[PDB]
Amino acid sequence: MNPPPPETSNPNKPKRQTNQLQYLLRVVLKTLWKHQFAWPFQQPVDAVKLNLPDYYKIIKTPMDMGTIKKRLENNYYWNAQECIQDFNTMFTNCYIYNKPGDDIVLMAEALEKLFLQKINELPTE
Ligand SMILES: COc1ccccc1S(=O)(=O)Nc1ccc2c3c(cc(N4CCN(C)CC4)nc13)C(=O)N2C
Repeated sequence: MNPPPPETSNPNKPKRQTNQLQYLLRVVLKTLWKHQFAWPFQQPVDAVKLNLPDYYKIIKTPMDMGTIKKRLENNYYWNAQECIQDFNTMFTNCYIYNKPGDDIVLMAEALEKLFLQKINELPTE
């Protein structure tokens, strides 16, 4: 069964638009989005559709690129490090729930290296 998806807007949370956050959306996210391995991560895990009834029994802080994309489109974040922590959560979630060598983990590991490649150098203020 599926918990509610993570929030993509929060009116009591202060918004911010930084050069780095614009970067994370326009180059980092949108390039990762197109990767041949991105598709499992473009939406919250649907534990019913994917027959992963134990996913949200194991994963207590779900995160996906679809959630990150909408948070970025809504200036949900205060700074880029907040966004980068969401990406890191998505990857570590995948490593927690699965085990080394699974196809999904091979996909996450590849995306993580592309992600770490692209955030090595961010714009400045
Ligand atoms: C088996 O399925 C897939 C395998 C590879 C790619 C895509 C699918 S998928 O699109 O069919 N399903 C999934 C989509 C998204 C996820 C998972 C994760 C683990 C996982 N499993 C690992 C194997 N195990 C026997 C079943 C559960 N499957 C999916 C997981 O961390 N994420 C975020």
